[PDB]
Amino acid sequence: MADDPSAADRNVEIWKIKKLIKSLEAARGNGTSMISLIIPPKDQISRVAKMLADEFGTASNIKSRVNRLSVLGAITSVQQRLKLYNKVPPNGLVVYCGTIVTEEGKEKKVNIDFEPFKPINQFMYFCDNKFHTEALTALLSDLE
Repeated sequence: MADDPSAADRNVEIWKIKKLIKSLEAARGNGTSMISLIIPPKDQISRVAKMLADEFGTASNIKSRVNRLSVLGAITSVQQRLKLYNKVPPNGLVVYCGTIVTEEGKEKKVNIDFEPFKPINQFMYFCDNKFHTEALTALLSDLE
């Protein structure tokens, strides 16, 4: 009972974003590392892929291959995505890459990338062992 086929993307981000930040913050598992990058209109796709490129070479210094493979594997997975959207959208291109496993011993490959309904403040970095979502938990909190 939706409205339009293409417009669906609009109504989606609505309940998709709110549930996203609510899910990520809940995401838990062994010692892993997630990825959270955003390409706002006040920046260039080269900047995001640039600041990440450096974080990669330094991530290989990690003692625990687990995290290293989580930070590097995610950076490369997303890096290939940004190269697809050479253009910088206003809603900011968000990207999520990580792997969380529950007590059941089942891993979960985090793969998400799309343009939300709200604009992105600016270039934001992600933290290890925790999802980085300020503009998300903020906006959704303010508006609703």
